[PDB]
Amino acid sequence: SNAMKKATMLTYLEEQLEKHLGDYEVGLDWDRKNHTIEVIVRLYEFEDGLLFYNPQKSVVDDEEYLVTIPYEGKKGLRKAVLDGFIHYLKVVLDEGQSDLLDFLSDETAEVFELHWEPADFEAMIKKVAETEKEQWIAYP
Amino acid sequence: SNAMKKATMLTYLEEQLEKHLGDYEVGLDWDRKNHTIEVIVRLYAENNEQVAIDDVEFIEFEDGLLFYNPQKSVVDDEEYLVTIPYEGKKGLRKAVLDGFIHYLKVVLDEGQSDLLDFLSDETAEVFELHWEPADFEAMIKKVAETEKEQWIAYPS
Ligand SMILES: [Zn+2]
Repeated sequence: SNAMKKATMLTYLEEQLEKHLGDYEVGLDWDRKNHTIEVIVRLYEFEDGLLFYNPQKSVVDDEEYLVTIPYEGKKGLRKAVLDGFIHYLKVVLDEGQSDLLDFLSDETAEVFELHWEPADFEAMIKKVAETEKEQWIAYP
Repeated sequence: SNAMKKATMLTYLEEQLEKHLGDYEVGLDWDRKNHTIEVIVRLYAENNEQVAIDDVEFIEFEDGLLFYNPQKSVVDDEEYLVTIPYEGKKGLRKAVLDGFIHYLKVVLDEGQSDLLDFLSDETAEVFELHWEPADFEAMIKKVAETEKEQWIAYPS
């Protein structure tokens, strides 16, 4: 009934993360002091983060995360990218699980990590940016 | 034959560095793989009171300022003094490259001052270099009113 929001990358991610990936312990951390938004994710235990930063104010060590992604401060990011993200993400998680199991039984396996290919991800941004015109989700 | 080329960040920096900061110990590292250009910087000072510092007669302080492609480079912001993003091939507006040069000089001037003060002011706890974005921005603004926008691309 009474549902009305301000459309930020935050709320948008929220919604899209429950409407496309509600099966997972995918969480969100907003470090507003360091203008960053982490997508804490847990697979069942394995935990990695994905980061959104403003290169003009955020401090970051790319290595602590699977991906780092810059947004344009105030403007935020393109919907056609936040989409390509939440989709390519499922790709990486679903593909992540089928290989996470192959780590518990395949004694031939050595280390388990997640694979985020930028190339395939860029392709995802195209895949989605082919349905709607420019839309920009702002940052809080 | 001979060709003529519009400046790129690497050449432009190298050029400006020698032109405006010859008196200082400044180097460049082009990490081609990581799509990154680092400006290395060294201050020296004579140690008299044989003041006891951590880790290590003539002290040396080194630091670095990094240019990176946010779409390409992998970077630990915390390894450098500043971490300046550029726009893939587009590069950076000249005014930014220029504001950088002129602010960097300020930073090293004040740096060398603070260093000498470090070794003689028994009250000084720590010495480092200070990069105030607001002062950087102001430098850029100050140049951006001198001349007309012009971009300086990234090497190929
Ligand atoms: Zn960074």
